Amino acid sequence: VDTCSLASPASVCRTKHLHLRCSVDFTRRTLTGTAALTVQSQEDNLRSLVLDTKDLTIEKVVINGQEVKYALGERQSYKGSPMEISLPIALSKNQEIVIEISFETSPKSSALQWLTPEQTSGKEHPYLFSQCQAIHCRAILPCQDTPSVKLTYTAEVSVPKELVALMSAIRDGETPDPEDPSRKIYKFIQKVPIPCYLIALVVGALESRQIGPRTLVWSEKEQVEKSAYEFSETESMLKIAEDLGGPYVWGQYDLLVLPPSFPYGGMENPCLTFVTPTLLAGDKSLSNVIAHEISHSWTGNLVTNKTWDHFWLNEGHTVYLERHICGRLFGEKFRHFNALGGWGELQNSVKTFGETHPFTKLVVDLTDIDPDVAYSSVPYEKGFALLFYLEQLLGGPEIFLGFLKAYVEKFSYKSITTDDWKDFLYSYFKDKVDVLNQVDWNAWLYSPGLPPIKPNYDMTLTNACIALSQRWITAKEDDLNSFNATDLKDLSSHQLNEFLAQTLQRAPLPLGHIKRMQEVYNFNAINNSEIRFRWLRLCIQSKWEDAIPLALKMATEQGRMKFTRPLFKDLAAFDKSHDQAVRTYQEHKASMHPVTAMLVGKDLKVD
Ligand SMILES: CC(C)C[C@H](NC(=O)[C@@H](O)[C@H](N)Cc1ccccc1)C(=O)O
Ligand SMILES: Fc1ccc2[nH]ccc2c1
Ligand SMILES: [Yb+3]
Ligand SMILES: [Yb+3]
Ligand SMILES: [Yb+3]
Ligand SMILES: [Zn+2]
Repeated sequence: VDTCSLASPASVCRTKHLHLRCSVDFTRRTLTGTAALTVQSQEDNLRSLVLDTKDLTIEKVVINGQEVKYALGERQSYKGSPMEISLPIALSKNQEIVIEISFETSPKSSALQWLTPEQTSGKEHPYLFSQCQAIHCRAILPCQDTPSVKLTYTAEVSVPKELVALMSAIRDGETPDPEDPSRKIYKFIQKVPIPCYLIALVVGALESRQIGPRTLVWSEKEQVEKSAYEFSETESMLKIAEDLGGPYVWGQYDLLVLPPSFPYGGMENPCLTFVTPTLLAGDKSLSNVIAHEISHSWTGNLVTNKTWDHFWLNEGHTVYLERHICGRLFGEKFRHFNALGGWGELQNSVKTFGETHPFTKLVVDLTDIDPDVAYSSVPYEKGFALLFYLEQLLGGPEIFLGFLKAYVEKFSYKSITTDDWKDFLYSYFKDKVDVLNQVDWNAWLYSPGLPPIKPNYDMTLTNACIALSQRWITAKEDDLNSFNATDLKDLSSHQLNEFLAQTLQRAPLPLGHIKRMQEVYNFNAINNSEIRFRWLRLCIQSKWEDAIPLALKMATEQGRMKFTRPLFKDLAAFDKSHDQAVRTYQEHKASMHPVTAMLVGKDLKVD
């Protein structure tokens, strides 16, 4: 039972297919069109069904070529409004009908961001992109908005002719729009069943460049070159993921680089991963994001969480595979470094929420909770730490990967729960159940706070970071002299980043120390977004006025939530920048991604 959806559940009826015909209108910021749902009943004598919608204008509903009765219930907050459709003929178990719904979206659709030409790189054309995870697909089209249901889809999308549409599907040709030659129709087929949260659309002045046998990179013209370089390891990453998870079943693996307001680092949309332009460090150092989204092609897009309570199944297994790809690519010691980093993110989230907070549970009860509000690292890193702890318990990586590969074959095309997962883990390791019964399942799966056990981590690459961070924290004024640019001589970008994360955990440091840090390390010059983000944070919590404009600038010139939210929060907690933070939010709010807008608003205690 999915408590984030208002639709009839999978035990009642199941959508098999969506055919979407729609037109994008930049002048009105609406999508207008029809969604044809092929719906299979799961019960005897079914006479009505319920769909999720949110800020949708329904014009009519047609079955067998006749307008039919339907109604929108009362809005229930972030869930939207349930649509009740009256079937003209009762259906028997397993019967299929096609239900064609005529709809239009609101400009305020929580799924969409409409960009003005000034908000893009080229400056001549507007741009639109979607983000359906978790429950925003209902703000684009009426659907059973729950991952407990999987459907194939095809779409035809009319856009101004000088623009391009792409979707989470195989692109299947373009032509002039016969209803209006100022426009093109682009067509798309997704032949592999998916949860609706993987539906995705972009429309904009895009070009593509080929970067491997089954990958094109797409973005505005002025990002293409740098993007092809930055993501050049992509094919080699697919080769390792195939080896780990089994065949890649989706045809194409493309990348779309979005404008800087894209709320996430990456979003694993089938055939077309979306990434933030803040990944473009110049040196491929941030590619673990591509490896993570690649991994979802098995864990997440094949095997899917039945409800969002079980999100950890999605993210935990994926981070587990991301870290393996990275370990194959760069060595096992690098996997251990990144894993220990992750536990560090875990300590931070739990500290922030508080150790008894319900959102620190691996499995969460989402009734009444907006998933955008509950989102944190907890399901990623607590989930990852569970799998890493099981790996050490059951005899190392190669053994645990045999389970991962078998778990994917097993649940491919399905949606599963935490108990579905646990059960198969007991079945697969039947010769080791005695070891499995020493795991504190109730603590790991259902208790708040840090996990009860911390796995074993190689420290090789981590030591230099902890050591340099300890020198700075224990330094007094008379020790500042002895820091030099040569302290950084042997640290990769990743270790510089880990150095700052260590140091930020003990923030604030004295203002003197920070000034000296900039003097000898020149962190202000570093354009790597992870590093600059933590270095700006450390600056603002240590109350260094000069960092105020640098922080405001980063928080607004890009909008990846990971960076934008804690930058605004920090700035607001600093008395000197409090007013400017609140003012800047209010000045930028209207042209922000609507989900980012809402969360930053909450965080700042505004409106
Ligand atoms: C390496 C990963 C941790 C990168 C991470 N991206 C992800 O986790 C994606 O796979 C997630 N699917 C992003 C997401 C989750 C929930 C709701 C909306 C969007 C991100 O930072 O965006
Ligand atoms: F959107 C989501 C989904 C699953 C989750 N599990 C813990 C937080 C959380 C947020
Ligand atoms: Yb075709
Ligand atoms: Yb069992
Ligand atoms: Yb001293
Ligand atoms: Zn993910």
